[PDB]
Amino acid sequence: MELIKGQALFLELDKKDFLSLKNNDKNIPTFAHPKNQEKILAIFSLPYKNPPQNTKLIAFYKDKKEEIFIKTLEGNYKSEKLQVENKKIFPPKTIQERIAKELKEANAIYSSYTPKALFNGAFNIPLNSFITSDFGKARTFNEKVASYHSGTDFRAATGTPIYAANSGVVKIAKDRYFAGNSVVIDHGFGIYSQYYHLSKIDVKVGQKIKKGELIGLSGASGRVSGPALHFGILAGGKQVDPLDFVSKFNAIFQL
Amino acid sequence: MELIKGQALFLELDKKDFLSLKNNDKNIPTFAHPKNQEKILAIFSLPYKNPPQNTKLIAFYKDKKEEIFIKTLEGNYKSEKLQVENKKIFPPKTIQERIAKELKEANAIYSSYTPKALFNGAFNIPLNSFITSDFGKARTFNEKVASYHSGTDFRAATGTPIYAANSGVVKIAKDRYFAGNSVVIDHGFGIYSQYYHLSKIDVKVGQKIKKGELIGLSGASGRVSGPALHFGILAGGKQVDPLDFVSKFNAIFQL
Ligand SMILES: CC(=O)N[C@@H](CCN(CC(=O)O)CC1CCCC1)C(=O)N[C@H](C)C(=O)NO
Ligand SMILES: [Zn+2]
Ligand SMILES: [Zn+2]
Repeated sequence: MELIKGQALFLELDKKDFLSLKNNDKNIPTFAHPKNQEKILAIFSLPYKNPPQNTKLIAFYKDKKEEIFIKTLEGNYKSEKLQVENKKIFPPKTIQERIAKELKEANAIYSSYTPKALFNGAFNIPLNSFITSDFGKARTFNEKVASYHSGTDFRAATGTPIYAANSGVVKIAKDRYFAGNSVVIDHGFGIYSQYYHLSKIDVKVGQKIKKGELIGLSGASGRVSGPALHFGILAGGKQVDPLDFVSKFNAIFQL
Repeated sequence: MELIKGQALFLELDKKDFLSLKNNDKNIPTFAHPKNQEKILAIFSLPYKNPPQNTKLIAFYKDKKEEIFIKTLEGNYKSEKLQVENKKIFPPKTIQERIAKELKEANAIYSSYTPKALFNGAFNIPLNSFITSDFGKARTFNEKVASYHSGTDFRAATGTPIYAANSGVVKIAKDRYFAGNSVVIDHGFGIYSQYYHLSKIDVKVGQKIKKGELIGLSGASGRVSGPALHFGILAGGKQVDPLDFVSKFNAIFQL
């Protein structure tokens, strides 16, 4: 198989006699196929930065091993150079401390795996406008990816209502240094939707949210150049192409 | 405060001048807050069956009492009314003796309270699969709750490796009537994890186990309808929603 970096892929495996699915030592979780009682699914994602050329995954059964080979692909992401870089411009300590705490908090959440579906059907798009900045916009240096765009931005004037893309549990609902007013929902199975740069948060941590419920209002808060809604999906442990993911997910799960 | 039956809640209290926290007559133990040195914690659990509508706790300090009110919610559990062709006759006499003796042994263990932490940070789920039968699915013969599912079952084919959810000391590691092959671990502070219906046990009573370590193999043993791993948590003296509890626990104790 093949896969563009920063994308997720839904793997299908036989349910019967299945023990585990592994990428080296790291285990990869499995969930039931919705339309086929004899199958299970697993999500595999390639990081945007520094992917391997190739992945070999092993599905272990009672009676056999099934190898799965996945070649990384570069894709057609847009990319610009940078002309200066090295141990430069950090913030004040209590601000580094803020940056550090929030990273830790976020990583704890994205590491967590809720082993049931908190979603309800297909993902919807969080609002009905148009993309102004695509997933995977890179910035490069030493021919390496210095940074990339880890979600997709939708055009939004300040104050535009923003609806949960699917059902779930709110894990984050506060102001953060980079993302600004942030909401993050757990949908189950390590799948997380992200809504950043809001002007107003209308949910709180722990709250169960349904698909199409209002989570807040768009803004320009946090590290961003203007008002816009930033939409992200983390799955299989990584940030991946949100519209690509949604499209893959809904292929399997649409009710 | 509000709490759903069959859930645990972490109460935070001022450390200094604290003498005692009580629910009527019974004392509720307390342990240190892991981050904030000025605070202590307690765990309060409502039973699933026959909770009171309301609970009032007093925290006694040197110079004041402090009331904590907790109102029981019914929550949203699944529930199938029970046909009664006759809720009448029992199983044999040395078998009833088996049942009674094992119940007596388990209560001894669950009544204990080890006053220090045996865990090591956050809990993991004991394996990377999906839920096939949730906690709190009840069977309601007429108007009372006859029985309910006291843990959560994960899809597992017979032979699936099962890992300790946190570090601890093994208290039970043997075949019991209803649970089948059973491992139960003391994590400290009266928190116990449960692993039932196993096909093979790989630990001994009294053994020190580390989080992520192999405890045994999944199975179909005991009172269960097919292969599966059943995962439970006891805390505050009652069986509580184990994914909810894990999530609450990790929020405080994650390293
Ligand atoms: C990668 C990512 O998801 N970036 C986000 C927030 C940052 N944070 C992620 C999280 O905490 O979930 C991680 C930080 C990395 C180093 C320290 C913490 C963001 O605001 N992206 C750009 C600017 C944007 O949104 N353009 O529109
Ligand atoms: Zn963006
Ligand atoms: Zn069970």
